[PDB]
Amino acid sequence: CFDFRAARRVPETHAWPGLDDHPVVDGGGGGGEDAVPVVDVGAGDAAARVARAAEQWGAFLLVGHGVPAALLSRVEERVARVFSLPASEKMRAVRGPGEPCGYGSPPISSFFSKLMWSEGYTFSPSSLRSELRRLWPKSGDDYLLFCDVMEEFHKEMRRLADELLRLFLRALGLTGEEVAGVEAERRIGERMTATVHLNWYPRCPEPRRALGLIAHTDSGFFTFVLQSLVPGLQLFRRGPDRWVAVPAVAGAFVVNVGDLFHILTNGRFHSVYHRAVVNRDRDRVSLGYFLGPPPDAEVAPLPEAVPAGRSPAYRAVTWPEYMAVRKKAFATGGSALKMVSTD
Ligand SMILES: C=C1C[C@]23C[C@H]1CC[C@H]2[C@@]12CCC[C@@](C)(C(=O)O1)[C@H]2[C@@H]3C(=O)O
Ligand SMILES: O=C(O)CCC(=O)C(=O)O
Repeated sequence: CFDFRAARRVPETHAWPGLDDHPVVDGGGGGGEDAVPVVDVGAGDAAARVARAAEQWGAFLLVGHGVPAALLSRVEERVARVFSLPASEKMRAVRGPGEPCGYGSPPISSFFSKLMWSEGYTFSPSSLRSELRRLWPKSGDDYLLFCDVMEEFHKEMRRLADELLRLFLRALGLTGEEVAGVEAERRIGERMTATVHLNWYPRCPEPRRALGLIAHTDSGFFTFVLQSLVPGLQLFRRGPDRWVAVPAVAGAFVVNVGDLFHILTNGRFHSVYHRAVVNRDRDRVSLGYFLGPPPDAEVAPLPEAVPAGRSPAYRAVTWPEYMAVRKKAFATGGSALKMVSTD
């Protein structure tokens, strides 16, 4: 389709009016009130740092996670490789209307009239080998290397995801022994599912006009973002309204808290609104690794998160139910969280 590589300007179909409505501030370590929080997952005070970041930002940089740097670099190379394929091959794996996986813009794109300056690809790690055969129907080197790197990455990330979930629950102020009780009763970590979305943001000749990824919250529990060392992720903060530019830090993931975790925590942990901007000089690739419940599980505020005497702030919803609420929210200009809230 549209050739991002050849465009010498951004055409009106790809031009967004609002983009500088709010100021952008630096979120590096010298950024003050707006330095993005960093959490070292192996530090003894990780739970406390996760608490503060989840409450005040809904996001944090994550270091010390143990995922080998050599593996992360191979992941980024494979991801770049998918998007350097010819258009004709990519379209062989197109994600058709309403389909969950394949090559194409993510589902938020269909709700907006202007088009994003990026490409995407969604797959589920649990059926990676079969899904990726749509892209490489005769298998071969690129296919086998891609599946090998993504399989190993999924094994490391699913473990990290279980470690982070335990930290998030501790960060509600529960002891390790109480968290074990929650996990034993609800099996949240045992049951959560992972989905991957790959993003390619090509260089853009008029960055003030184009938008890499439409501003949104993630719908699920929480997401790990792995990105090339080119900046572009921005996190919205209020009072006053502003975008915080997340720094590109070697060996960090960014964790974003999503809507269903806002529900799970009775509103305690913020679901972060975020977007990705393009840039003039460098392409960059990112991968989101999205955690959420299985399709049959109801998500409602945890009793341990609801203060004593108080009522739950949100109704119970399954993820498929909540996706329908999101779709309605996108069309009507509303907020899916408000729509399932008890007020
Ligand atoms: C598991 C997921 C999570 C999805 C839906 C599905 C696959 C792709 C994910 C994203 C990725 C990009 C933006 C978002 C808002 C989108 O449009 O697609 C995300 C969405 C969500 O957070 O709900
Ligand atoms: O590309 C980024 O840094 C944003 C990733 C993200 O927001 C997503 O893919 O949902």
